[PDB]
Amino acid sequence: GKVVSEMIAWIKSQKLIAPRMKDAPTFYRNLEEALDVRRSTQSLMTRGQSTWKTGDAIDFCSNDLLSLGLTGELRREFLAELARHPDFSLHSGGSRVMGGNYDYIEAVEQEIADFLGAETALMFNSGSNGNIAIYTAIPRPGDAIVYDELVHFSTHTGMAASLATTKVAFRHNDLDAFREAMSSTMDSHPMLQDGSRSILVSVESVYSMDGDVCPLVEMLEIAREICPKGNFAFIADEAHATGVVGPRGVGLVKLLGLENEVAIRLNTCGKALACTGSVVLGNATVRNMLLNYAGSLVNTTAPSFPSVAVIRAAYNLMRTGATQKAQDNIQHLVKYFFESITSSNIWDKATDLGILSIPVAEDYESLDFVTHIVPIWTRQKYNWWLFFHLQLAKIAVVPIDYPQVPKGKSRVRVMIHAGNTEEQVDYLVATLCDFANEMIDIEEGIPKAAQEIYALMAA
Amino acid sequence: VVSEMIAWIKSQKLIAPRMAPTFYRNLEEALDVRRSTQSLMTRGQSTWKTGDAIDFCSNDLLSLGLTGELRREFLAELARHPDFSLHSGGSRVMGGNYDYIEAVEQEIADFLGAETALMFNSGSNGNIAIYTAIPRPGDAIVYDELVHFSTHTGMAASLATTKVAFRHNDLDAFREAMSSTMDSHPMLQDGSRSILVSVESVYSMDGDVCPLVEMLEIAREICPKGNFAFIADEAHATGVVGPRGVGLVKLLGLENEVAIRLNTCGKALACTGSVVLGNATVRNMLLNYAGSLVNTTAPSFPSVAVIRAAYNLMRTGATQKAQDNIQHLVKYFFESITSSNIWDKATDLGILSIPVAEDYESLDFVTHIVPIWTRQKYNWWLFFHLQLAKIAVVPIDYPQVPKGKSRVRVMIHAGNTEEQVDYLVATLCDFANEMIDIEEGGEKGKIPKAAQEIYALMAAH
Ligand SMILES: C=C/C(=N\C=C1\C(COP(=O)(O)O)=CNC(C)=C1O)C(=O)O
Ligand SMILES: C=C/C(=N\C=C1\C(COP(=O)(O)O)=CNC(C)=C1O)C(=O)O
Repeated sequence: GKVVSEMIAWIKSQKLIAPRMKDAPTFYRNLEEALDVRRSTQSLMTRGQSTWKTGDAIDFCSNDLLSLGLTGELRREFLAELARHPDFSLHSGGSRVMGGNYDYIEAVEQEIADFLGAETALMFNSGSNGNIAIYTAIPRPGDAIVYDELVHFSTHTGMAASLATTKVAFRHNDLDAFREAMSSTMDSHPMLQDGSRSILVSVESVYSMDGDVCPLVEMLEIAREICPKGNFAFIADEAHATGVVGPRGVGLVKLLGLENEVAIRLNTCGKALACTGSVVLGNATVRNMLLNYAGSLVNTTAPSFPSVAVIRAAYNLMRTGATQKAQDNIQHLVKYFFESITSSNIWDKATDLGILSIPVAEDYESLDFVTHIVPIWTRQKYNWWLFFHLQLAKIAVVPIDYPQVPKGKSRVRVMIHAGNTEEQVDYLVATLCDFANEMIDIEEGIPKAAQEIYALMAA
Repeated sequence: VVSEMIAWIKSQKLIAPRMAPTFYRNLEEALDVRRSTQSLMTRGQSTWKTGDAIDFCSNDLLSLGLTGELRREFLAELARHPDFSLHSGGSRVMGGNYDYIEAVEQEIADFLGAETALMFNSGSNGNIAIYTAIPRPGDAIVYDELVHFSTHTGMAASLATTKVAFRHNDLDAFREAMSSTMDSHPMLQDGSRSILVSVESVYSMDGDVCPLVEMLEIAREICPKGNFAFIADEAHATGVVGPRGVGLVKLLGLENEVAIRLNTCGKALACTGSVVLGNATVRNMLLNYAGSLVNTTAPSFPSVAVIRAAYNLMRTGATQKAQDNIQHLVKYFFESITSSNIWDKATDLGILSIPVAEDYESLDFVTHIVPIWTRQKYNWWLFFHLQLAKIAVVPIDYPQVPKGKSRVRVMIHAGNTEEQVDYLVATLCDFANEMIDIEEGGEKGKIPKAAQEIYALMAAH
């Protein structure tokens, strides 16, 4: 219904356009050629995945992790906050370092810093812009940056525009690769050996595409061994930790008691906190560096009063414990899914033959917590078939494919939210087991859902 | 005013003497570079917000923030959507699209005469998306040297390997850049790649206006095959320029001649955000190739509702009186200052320079941006003089502008008054006479009175 119409519109958007542009102006011809590159791999994006918003599919795909958007709970606190300031000055006035600073945003920043165990907080209009500010303003000429290969797009962008001339990736979440990257970097830079410059380590506390967790404590001990003079600093992107991990949602750094061991933290508002924005946490030196050397921040308008107030409302709900039941339900639902799927009659065979692969589901019991992110893998030649199967079963997931990941690394990403139900998880597990069975049957002799999409294409 | 100045003074005191782990020591060393030129930024210029100084400083050009007019429409908009879904859901191309934001985009496009619109959280992000998604390999970009920081950043991250600046607002320089770029690229000569031209409608730190009609004629001359596209950054034009605030492009009837336009919400529209305007091909290019957009959360409902409210105020004519009042007040300032007894002498000697005030009468309209120059060695003294007179302005210095090109930026707002302009004119004339007097007295160590007070407070703390 809505699923089929969203899917027909998607199919039509992949039809090549350059053959109809032969007499158009050069400028538009060449843009439609560039769009045709993405169309030619059925990867052109247009209107996204929205069947869940109309209730026509289960939401196993959105970033509304605590369901604070879905329930209106954030909206009600946001409106309460605006009602406590009936004469509020909506407009900031300009740049945060020119006409745009004001008492309310500084007070809200300090509330958040205090709740999260940091000396200061600086507000941005997104997590992406916070990472841009960090890696353009913080690294010094002669510094080196050592980063997990799977840091966010905005970190890669920020590092590429950085003053630091040494940037080293290491294999994702691999402690031996981290040690080798640190060792090799320290040993090849005289200014790092003598301690006149620093190694900046960039990690995510929870990884957007894989759902695993940064071994922060272990990486800190390694950093101290390779850098006896202490000339290093960690930067932790907690986009997918805040609200989900730790008591009252303080995130992974505070949960591990590392708030004084991590120089820079980024906590964003676009996922569990159900709005937009972010704060960068650090001491006054870090904050003043951002205000003076992050060109991106200097040259943009400071947040309006409503944008600050909605962030305060999110933190209000967290700080007062109003989110703890939802945060706990994520844990329950995710483990509920792990137990159900790994207990299915087909789980062993499908994992053996490579038909299904859910790495976060392996050894989840040896974890102090699970995360809301469940990437699900099949054979690379089956990935669209898996998505089509879930889609036609009215389960909304996000397909992950080139250009978001390399060709041949495609998957689907299931997001488990606080407002999901055990019945929905039951339906997800059954639906997954159907797909696994259909493929096991085919290999021992096109799946039905793909047949259906391919029929729509032929139409 | 004094508390702001004291805090500013202390912030310039060198910290590295006390510095400490390597990481923090090197940071405060970098901060000390700014402190040593008394140019560290911290809390900005805010004395006007509490009424302790006149606002000749802020970007609240139509006074929609000051009057509460935007706030009231924004809250009425929210009340008309009592069950609104606050959270977008994710990225605009994944979980974060929804009907309300698509409808508000199209309403803004229709108001501005464009085919389609795409919403961003800022004008900066809009420019980042444009220059990272739109230029193709083999294209050239020809840009005014004074485009915005975000445009410089985006162009550096561009796939275009030819990028050519031209001298600010200079039609001869533009023609030279276009013709030399055409003359050296065979694929521009044969029409198979494009020249992208990047300008601002109204220039943030200079207040002059792009001669857009004249640039389009030159482009058509140099590119007879039509293989060019204009990109107009209208940050300082929406709300202030054109009938009902539609901006410069629409004022000139060039909606179909300028392929890409940026209209931002952080100035006259008194909030935050932007839209990029163009046809569906342009919009699809941003959605697919601007990684900054693909990898960020789509706007919340209130962020879209406050922008809708600002455009609804404009489209219902509720900003036209304020827009006309800016024009009156700026022209009133120009007539007053250029009528001052000391004007001719101060401008001849270079004690005062206000280029936008010369030949203002021959303009079809004026802008709110009034950059005021003195001698470079007096610019902080000028700011001190205004600040102590309880007049708030923004002091502009490197890195915002090149070394040796510092100035102060007055912004005129609909909410200002002729009496406030009178006091500004008088304060500027006092400053001019005092500095003329010092220069003629032959005592090279003599400090003006405002700067004396600042130096006294520095001596204390
Ligand atoms: C675009 C949504 C999204 N990813 C966003 C992240 C950001 C950007 O934050 P925002 O600009 O949206 O505020 C910074 N770091 C990390 C680790 C992220 O996952 C997702 O669907 O996972
Ligand atoms: C933020 C301060 C400000 N200038 C902002 C401009 C931007 C960025 O817009 P935002 O990111 O703030 O939305 C793009 N283009 C132009 C021409 C601008 O003047 C000013 O005080 O001049």
